[PDB]
Amino acid sequence: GPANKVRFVTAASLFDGHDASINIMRRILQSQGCEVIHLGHNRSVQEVVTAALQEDVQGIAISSYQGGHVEYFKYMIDLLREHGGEHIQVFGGGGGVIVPDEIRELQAYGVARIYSPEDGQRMGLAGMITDMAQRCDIDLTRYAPTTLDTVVAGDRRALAQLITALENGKADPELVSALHAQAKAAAVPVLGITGTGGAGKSSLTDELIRRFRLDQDDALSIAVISIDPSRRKSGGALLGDRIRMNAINHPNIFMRSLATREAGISQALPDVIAACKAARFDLVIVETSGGDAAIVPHVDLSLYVMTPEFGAASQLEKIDMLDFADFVAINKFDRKGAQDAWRDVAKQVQRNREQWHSRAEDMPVYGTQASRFNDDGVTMLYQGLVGALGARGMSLKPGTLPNLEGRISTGQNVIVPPARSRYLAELADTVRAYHRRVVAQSKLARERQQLRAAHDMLQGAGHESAALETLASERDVSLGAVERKLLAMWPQMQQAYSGDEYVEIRTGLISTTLSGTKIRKVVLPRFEDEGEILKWLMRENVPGSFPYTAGVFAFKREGEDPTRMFAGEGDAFRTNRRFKLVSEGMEAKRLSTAFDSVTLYGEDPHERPDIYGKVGNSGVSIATLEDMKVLYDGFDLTNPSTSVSMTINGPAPTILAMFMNTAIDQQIDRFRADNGRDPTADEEAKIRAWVLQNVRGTVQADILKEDQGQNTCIFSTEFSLKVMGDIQEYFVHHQVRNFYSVSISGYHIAEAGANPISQLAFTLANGFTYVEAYLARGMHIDDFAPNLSFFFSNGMDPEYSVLGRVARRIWAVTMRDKYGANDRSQKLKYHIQTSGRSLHAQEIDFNDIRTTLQALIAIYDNCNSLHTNAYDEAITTPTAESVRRALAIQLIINREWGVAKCENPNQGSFLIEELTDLVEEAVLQEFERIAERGGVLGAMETGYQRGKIQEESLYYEQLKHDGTLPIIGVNTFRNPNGDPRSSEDEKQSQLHRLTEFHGAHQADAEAMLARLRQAVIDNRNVFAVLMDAVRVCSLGQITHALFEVGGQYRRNM
Ligand SMILES: CCCC(=O)SCCNC(=O)CCNC(=O)[C@H](O)C(C)(C)COP(=O)(O)OP(=O)(O)OC[C@H]1O[C@@H](n2cnc3c(N)ncnc32)[C@H](O)[C@@H]1OP(=O)(O)O
Repeated sequence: GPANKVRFVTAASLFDGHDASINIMRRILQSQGCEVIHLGHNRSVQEVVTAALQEDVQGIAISSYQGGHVEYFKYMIDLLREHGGEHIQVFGGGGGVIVPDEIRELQAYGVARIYSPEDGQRMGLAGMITDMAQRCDIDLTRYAPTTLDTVVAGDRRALAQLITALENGKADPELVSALHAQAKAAAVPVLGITGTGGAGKSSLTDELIRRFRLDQDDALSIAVISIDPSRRKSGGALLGDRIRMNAINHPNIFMRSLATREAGISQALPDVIAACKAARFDLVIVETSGGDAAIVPHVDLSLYVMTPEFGAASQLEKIDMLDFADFVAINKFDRKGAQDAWRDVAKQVQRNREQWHSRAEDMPVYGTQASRFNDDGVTMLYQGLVGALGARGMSLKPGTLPNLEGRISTGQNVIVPPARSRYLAELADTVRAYHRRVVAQSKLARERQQLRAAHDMLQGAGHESAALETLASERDVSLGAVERKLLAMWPQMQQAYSGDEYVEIRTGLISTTLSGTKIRKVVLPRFEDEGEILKWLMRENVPGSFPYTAGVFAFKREGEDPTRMFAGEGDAFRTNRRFKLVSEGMEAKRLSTAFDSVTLYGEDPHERPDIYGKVGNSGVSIATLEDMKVLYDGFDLTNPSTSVSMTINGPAPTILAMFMNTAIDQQIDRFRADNGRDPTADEEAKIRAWVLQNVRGTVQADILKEDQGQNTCIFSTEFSLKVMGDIQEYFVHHQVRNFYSVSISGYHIAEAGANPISQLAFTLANGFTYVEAYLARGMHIDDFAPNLSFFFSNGMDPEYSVLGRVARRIWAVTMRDKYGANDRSQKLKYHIQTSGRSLHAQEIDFNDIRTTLQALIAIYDNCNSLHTNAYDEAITTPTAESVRRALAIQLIINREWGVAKCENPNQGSFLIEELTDLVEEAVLQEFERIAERGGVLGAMETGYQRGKIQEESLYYEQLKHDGTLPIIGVNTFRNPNGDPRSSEDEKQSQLHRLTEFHGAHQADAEAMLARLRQAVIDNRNVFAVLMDAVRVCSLGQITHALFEVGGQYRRNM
């Protein structure tokens, strides 16, 4: 532990989701005795600086892995000098993105240190943190004011420094007494908010502060004192209440996180409060963790916060806080037994107050749900607090908020009903039951054949025993209806695949080799045993037949390969050229779009250094519908041989609306060109409706994965799911049957370290959650199931070879048995991308070897779409030459490779069938573990997924570093000889195209945006409005509109 109390503010830069490294740095800082105010990811400079200034820290640690770091730090250094924080030292992350010329530049600008990857290897990760902590080991109490004149005047930076003095007991004794004297005469209300651990203390507080801002039109000056007993023996702590605060980013709001001993509230808080009271605030809010009623004698009003899980009704007779609390908030009122929790608590408070002459429903016990946007429950609690604070001497304007009455929150958008909690377990039983039938029916089919076989052998010998036939006849009825038809069609099935054509229409079955050998596309088994035949027909039928283990289609398509390559760079014009380069000479126009971090967060490009640096870098910059049209110019989106994939999650409904309008306008253009006249009202509507049906493509939009470790979500999970459903409803209404609403991904999960079994199980579980959610909404299974794309990562692990086939069978069986859906719904279609986790910077030429083997098993196992990574993936975005080597891997396997001429080469293999069985079972067991945690959503409350992933990640690293798990070129066979974005004009282009778009729709802008908000308030279809909104509004405008009526995502520690 250092001399002074070293405080830090840590965060990831704006639009930066790579918050994996900064969460490691804040651990080492914490362990070395530093109080860390962690801000999480996606933090603007204006945010980080405001935090640093209010907390009054010695140092700031910022990680930047999305680029644009130079403009970012320059902004922060500038903004810190302007608002009295030049003594605060800014540090750069361990990102190897920043070249030496930029490190030297920024350090010369004002940045304390930027640690090069060279410094990482030399000093060590703990070494860099130790250096950074020692630099910030300075006393900040000397910068504190000596007169209250500054603080009382309204200076918040002076207040922040004054507190640093008061907290360290280095303030003048005469100054302190004069401070309390000022506070006593100030007469300002102090609300205390205490509660049990993990009850939503900060979440509810933030929402309550938001209530204050909305109700009083940001007229109130609120100071927030967060108290966390994390301060260990080393002196280090973690102050993570600020990360959950979204409504504090405003000049009238001030927040200070205090780290107190885990044993003993020190005599510092009543001073800190007095300081805020003297700073002429309107209201001081003080919150604590796990409830400790050591805050009661220091506040005017106390608020006990709890969850419905309090145990038996007798436990409430032990809680001292229920005897003092002026208000009680039962937060997370969406949980089970919340209703009974309310009556138990309300009765207990009535008993404690001995108010038998009152109604239990009148008690200050509120059922709140801070997680739900604009929750009336929270508002009801707020209405109560105001009346209490108002009577206790506080000036308040008449409220603008709906002054509704009641005590409990009025329900919520129930995603997965508690009755369907065990849905994953039910599916596990569904599959296992199918297998037990396979075993039983197989034995029946075997015996039936054995009897009639032995019966015929007796007639050839002479003596006959018809008693054998009596037993065989019993087997005929014992065998199921579908099982019997399977064996019946088997000889006929063999004749079909026997010929050279699959005879109406015909299809080639045989590809003749260079030697003259005939290679059958689909090779059928040669089993004599009818038990084996039935067993095979039920467990792994031919491609295109239930359970579609070897594929969902009969034969691989001649027109389109599974090839679909990831692209996206600079502005729409540049990517449009890269799209043509990849699909050069191919009838199969299969595009895969990647957006820049600015677009991925639903923002418009802007001059501000925060955003400007990010524009165009690492993905195409798409801000308006015009940009979208340029992106796919020339390409016929409605053409049957053209599918367009696009990677977007948060802003997915808006981007999809743009893509739809683009595809529609392409045909309106093609009509005005072919006829020379614009289509009439009836002609246009006929065209528009046709486009929606026949348009092919896929948008990712996996929201549940964004809270699984990616951390790139901008909207509240509940809101996104509502709009997600709005899209899926829209697809149904207009018969959009060629577009996939959500590409349920598991790639990001795998990159995080998850082994194949975990990746597959979680992804399927997530997919099943989306299914359960839509069913609870009221959609039919055959309406949304055929619109479900999947996304997996292929690594080197054995389980990857049988991943796709397992995913297909688990889906096909459950969809037919559990949900009773049609054939089109039982067919799981997925996209496989080779693993980037297996691609290393050490010996990059080896990566093509790994990417080949992964591509092979993907193609072997009849994947629906394949992306191949470049050999220099660990260093930069795929270059021009390097994207050809990636594309050649697919071309060589599909065209040159002989075994690939056969479309079911996996089938029959003893290894494949065993691995298929093993992996399938392992997934089912994982389904069960998640089910007994409340389903996927319930498990995410515990952070079960994120936890397991982080575990398996470290187990991989524990073996890779050790040498147990060999990696060629990395931990073995190391090389003796080998020791070791976006044009400025393009950024200006996007800015000009934006302001040009904005001026062109200035009249219809606000009108459309207001309509969009009202559609959320009136609980209408959001996507339906977006289909009109994107034609007069930009991405940023639409996103910001929804922020006001859908709320922003709240960060998790
Ligand atoms: C670090 C960041 C990494 C990332 O995020 S990368 C993610 C990017 N996303 C992707 O690469 C893939 C996107 N998803 C997709 O392309 C699709 O969802 C999918 C299902 C994988 C592929 O779709 P498509 O290739 O267009 O084909 P499809 O399965 O939708 O079906 C099209 C219709 O055409 C027909 N068809 C195509 N191939 C056939 C065949 N072999 N046999 C018989 N019929 C066939 C068929 O009619 C089918 O429609 P339907 O099955 O009758 O409803």
